[PDB]
Amino acid sequence: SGFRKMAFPSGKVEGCMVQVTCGTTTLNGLWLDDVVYCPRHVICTSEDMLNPNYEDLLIRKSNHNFLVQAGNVQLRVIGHSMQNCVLKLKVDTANPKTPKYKFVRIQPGQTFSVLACYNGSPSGVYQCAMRPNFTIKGSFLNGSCGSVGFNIDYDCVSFCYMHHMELPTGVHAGTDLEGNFYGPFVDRQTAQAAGTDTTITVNVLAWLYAAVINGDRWFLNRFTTTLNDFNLVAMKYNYEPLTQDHVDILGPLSAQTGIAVLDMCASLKELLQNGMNGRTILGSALLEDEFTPFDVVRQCSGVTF
Amino acid sequence: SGFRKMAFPSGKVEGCMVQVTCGTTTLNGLWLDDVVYCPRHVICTSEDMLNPNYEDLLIRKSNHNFLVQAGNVQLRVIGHSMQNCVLKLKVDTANPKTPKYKFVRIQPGQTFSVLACYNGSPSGVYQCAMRPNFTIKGSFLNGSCGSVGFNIDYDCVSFCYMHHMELPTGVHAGTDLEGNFYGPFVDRQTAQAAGTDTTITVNVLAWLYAAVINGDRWFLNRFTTTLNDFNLVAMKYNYEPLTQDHVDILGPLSAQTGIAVLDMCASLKELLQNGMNGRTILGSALLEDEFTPFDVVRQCSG
Ligand SMILES: *[C@](O)(C(=O)NC)[C@H](C[C@@H]1CCNC1=O)NC(=O)[C@H](CC1CC1)n1cc(F)cc(NC(=O)OC(C)(C)C)c1=O
Ligand SMILES: *[C@](O)(C(=O)NC)[C@H](C[C@@H]1CCNC1=O)NC(=O)[C@H](CC1CC1)n1cc(F)cc(NC(=O)OC(C)(C)C)c1=O
Repeated sequence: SGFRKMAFPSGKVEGCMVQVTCGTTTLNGLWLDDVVYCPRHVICTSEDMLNPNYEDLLIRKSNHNFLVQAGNVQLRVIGHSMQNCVLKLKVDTANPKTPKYKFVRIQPGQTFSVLACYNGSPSGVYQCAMRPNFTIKGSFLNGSCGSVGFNIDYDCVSFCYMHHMELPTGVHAGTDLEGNFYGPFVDRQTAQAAGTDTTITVNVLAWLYAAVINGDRWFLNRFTTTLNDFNLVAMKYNYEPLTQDHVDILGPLSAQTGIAVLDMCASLKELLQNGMNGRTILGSALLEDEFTPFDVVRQCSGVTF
Repeated sequence: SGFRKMAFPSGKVEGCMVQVTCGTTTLNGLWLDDVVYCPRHVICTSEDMLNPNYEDLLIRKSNHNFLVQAGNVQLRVIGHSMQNCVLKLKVDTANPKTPKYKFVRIQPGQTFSVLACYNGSPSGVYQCAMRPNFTIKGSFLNGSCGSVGFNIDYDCVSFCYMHHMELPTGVHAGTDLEGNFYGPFVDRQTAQAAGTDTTITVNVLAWLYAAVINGDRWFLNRFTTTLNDFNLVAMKYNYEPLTQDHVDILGPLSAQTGIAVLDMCASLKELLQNGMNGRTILGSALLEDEFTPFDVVRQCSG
C-alpha cells in the first residue's frame, strides 16, 4: 500500500542525453541512433532570441559550430536540419544505448515523466501532467532546455516532450519531438500568455479511487449524483466538465473498488463544497489532479516493463 | 524555476536490480560486483512468517535453492551468507553495470529515492524521507521487497535502504544494506506499530526557502524569533526541535535568499498558529517536510 507521485525508471532515457553547445549556449540534446535532437534556439544569441529568424541563423551555422558531448566523448556532427522548433544534428556514431522508442504527441490531461538534465547530465526525474492550457508545472532552470519527457509503454520509450521555455507563474512550455509546441507558444523571448488553467476532474476522481484502494476512505458517502448535477457543481470550482467518456474511463477503477463513478462524484461534490475540514487524503490537503486513471492502476497493480 | 518532488535518475540502480527465488517466494535482489543482496525472508513461506527461525531455514537451504535472474540470464549462486536481515548470495559473474557505490545508514529527516521493483524489473521511482519514527511513506506492493532507496552524489550511488515490510497505517520499514532495521522493527509478523510521527522542521524550513527562491513570499513577516521560543511552539504542533546544527545547515539557503533562519522561523511560527488560511505555498495547502536543505540547493542550483 501507499501511493506516491511516481515517475518511470529513467535509465533508458539517461543513456540518450548529451550536451549540445553552440557558441555561448549549451543545452541538452537527445541522441537516438545517429541523430541528436535539441531545441533550435540553441543557435541564437541574446539579440537573436528577441526576434529570431531561425532560417537566417541556421544558414550562417556550420556543422563545426555544434559541439556535442556524450559524457567524456566528443561526437562528430556530419549534418544538421531543422524540423519545426527542433534541430536534428546527424552524427557519425549511433547511440549504443538507444532504446526502442517512438515519438508521440500527448493530449492535455495525460501525464509523463520528465528527466531534468543540465550539461547533458541527468539531475532528477519527476512526474508532470500536460495541463488543459498546454503547459506543464515543472522544475526547470537555465540549462534545462532539451530535457525530455517520456512514458514507457511495454517494449517502448515514448518521448512526448522537449523543454523550451518558462512562462508567467513559473510554468513551462515545450514541444513534441517533431518540434511542434504544445499550445499557442512560440520559441522566442516575447511576452506570452499561458491561457486559463483548470482542474482535471477525471484525474481528481482517479486519485480518489487511489485513496480508497489505499485505505483512505473518510470522504466516501452514501450519496450519488447525476452527471449534470455534478457538472453544475464542478464549473464553480474551475473543474473540467466530466463527460461520459471520462465516466467510462474510470470503469476499471470503479469495478476494482465497487464504487460507481457517480457515487465517487458525489464524494467529490461534498469535498468541493465543504472542503476537507482539517483532513488529508493520501497525505494531501488539496485535491490532486496529476494522476491519470492509468497511473492509479499502474501503481496499484505494480505494472513493470 | 518551479519546484518539484524529484528523485535521482534511477538508471545506475536499474542495472543492479535482479529477481531472486527461493521455493515459492520471489522478490528483488541488488546485484553489486559478484554479490546479490536481498531480504532474508526470501527463504520463508507464510507459515514461517509468524515466528521464523532464520538460521534453520537458511541451513536447510543450499546454493541451488536460490534462483537468481538478471532479465534473461540465470545467475548461478556459488555462495550464500546472512548478515543481520539481509542475504548475501555470491554468484559466478560480476555485474558489469555495477556503479561506484557506498552503503550508508541515513538519519531521520534525510531523503532518498526509491526504485520500486517487481520480478527483478524496475517499476517506478519516487522520493521519500526517513521519518523520525523510522518509517517511510512509500509505495510498495507484494513483490516490492528488495527494492532499494538511494542517493546519488556525482557518479557514486549511496545505497541507504532495502524494503522489507508494511506496518499498519500503510507506512514501510526496511533495513540498511548491512541488514539492520531503521527503527525498532523486526522481520517477523508480530506486534509492531510505527508510533506517532513528527514533522521534520528543518526540512519545512528548507522548503519555505524554496518557495521564496521561486518568488512566493506571501508568508514572510517582518518578525524574527529565538530558538528557545520557536521550539516551545514547535513542540506544541509536533515538530522536531530545531537545533543550531539545523540552523547551520540552512546557512546556504538563508544566504541565498537573505532571510535569516530565525526570521524564517517566525514566519513558520505564524503559519503553525494561524494556518495557511486558504492560501498555498509551492502549490500545496500544507507544510511540506520531505525536502532536505541539500535537496533544495540541488534542485534550485543545478
Ligand atoms: C533553455 O533555453 C535553456 O535552458 N537554455 C540554456 C531555457 C530554459 C528556461 C530559463 C529558465 N527556465 C527555463 O525553463 N529556455 C529559455 O530560456 C527560453 C528560450 C525561448 C526560445 C523559447 N526563454 C528565453 C528567455 F529569454 C526568456 C524566457 N522566459 C521568461 O523570460 O520567462 C517569463 C519571465 C515568464 C517571460 C524563456 O523561457
Ligand atoms: C515483501 O516480502 C514482498 O514484497 N515479498 C514478495 C513484503 C512487502 C509488503 C507486501 C505488501 N506491501 C509491502 O510492503 N513484505 C512482507 O510481506 C513482510 C515480510 C517481512 C517481515 C519479514 N510482512 C510479512 C507479514 F507477515 C506481514 C506484513 N505486514 C502486514 O501484514 O501489514 C500490516 C497488516 C499493515 C502490518 C509484512 O509486511
